[PDB]
Amino acid sequence: ATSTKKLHKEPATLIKAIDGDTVKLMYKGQPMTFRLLLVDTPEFNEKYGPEASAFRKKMVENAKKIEVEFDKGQRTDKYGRGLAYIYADGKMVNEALVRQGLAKVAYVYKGNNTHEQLLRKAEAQAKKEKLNIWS
Amino acid sequence: ATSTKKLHKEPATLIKAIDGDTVKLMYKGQPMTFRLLLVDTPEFNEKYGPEASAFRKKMVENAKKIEVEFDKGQRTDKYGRGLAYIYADGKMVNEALVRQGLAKVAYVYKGNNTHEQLLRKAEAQAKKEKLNIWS
Ligand SMILES: Cc1cn([C@H]2C[C@H](OP(=O)(O)O)[C@@H](COP(=O)(O)O)O2)c(=O)[nH]c1=O
Ligand SMILES: Cc1cn([C@H]2C[C@H](OP(=O)(O)O)[C@@H](COP(=O)(O)O)O2)c(=O)[nH]c1=O
Repeated sequence: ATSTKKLHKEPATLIKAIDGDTVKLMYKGQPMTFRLLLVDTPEFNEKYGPEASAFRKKMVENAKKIEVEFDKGQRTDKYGRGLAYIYADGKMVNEALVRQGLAKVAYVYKGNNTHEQLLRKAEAQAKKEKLNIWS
Repeated sequence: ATSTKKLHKEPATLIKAIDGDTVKLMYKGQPMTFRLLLVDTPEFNEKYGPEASAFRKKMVENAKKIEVEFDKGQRTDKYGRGLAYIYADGKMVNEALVRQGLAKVAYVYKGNNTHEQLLRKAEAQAKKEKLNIWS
């Protein structure tokens, strides 16, 4: 159609999927974006990115109980994301992503590194097993 | 497990699923939430809710080409949602929901009702076939 007297169709596309280490939840009555402490997944458009997103999604959305755990240091990054460890039925999403070789340990800063050694242990095991990013 | 001097876990929940007649898209370079003109699906937690949402998601997310089409009146509602007809490979999502008895024709206001007669014809057939909402 071209008539200026009628309606006009315009293109649209799908919004890009969220990366695996960004976790959006309902917290204290408000939607909130968390960035997982101590980890770095590939972005969705790079190799293992879709796998990291799908793994986080599966863990979080299948959970009976989700919890949020801030560390001792800064609570929010400069982008206004909550900096947390996130748990699904008692299993830490941050640790699981690293154990699966879907994220590397990263962003290890003073005061916000309580679970550092637990995560490095997961990474060493993922690497020993040549999983995903380590393959 | 008990020390109050270390970290604390807090509860969080999933953000509730979007209803079938809300659609989020990338449009002219930005994310935008649309509300489908002329239709009303059940909410996700009511009967046929999940079906309406799955039907829309399948239609939109499998499309080769998605289009949006504003009417002549109000472009956004009071919630900031774009009021549009949405097309998936040339088939209108608004019309299709109604045709399958997953939405009723509603919110029909003079000036934003270009496709009224189309949608009411779809509803009559859905009702005739006793489909879904009409069963
Ligand atoms: C995980 C984490 C990220 N960030 C910041 C560092 C990067 O911002 P800058 O690029 O401006 O330096 C960004 C990486 O997160 P993403 O991997 O989500 O993009 O988030 C922190 O500041 N603290 C943290 O604990
Ligand atoms: C479809 C549509 C809805 N709306 C408003 C009417 C309802 O708001 P109010 O109840 O506050 O009056 C609401 C229904 O949308 P939902 O079915 O998504 O909830 O959106 C419009 O204003 N114009 C429209 O064309």
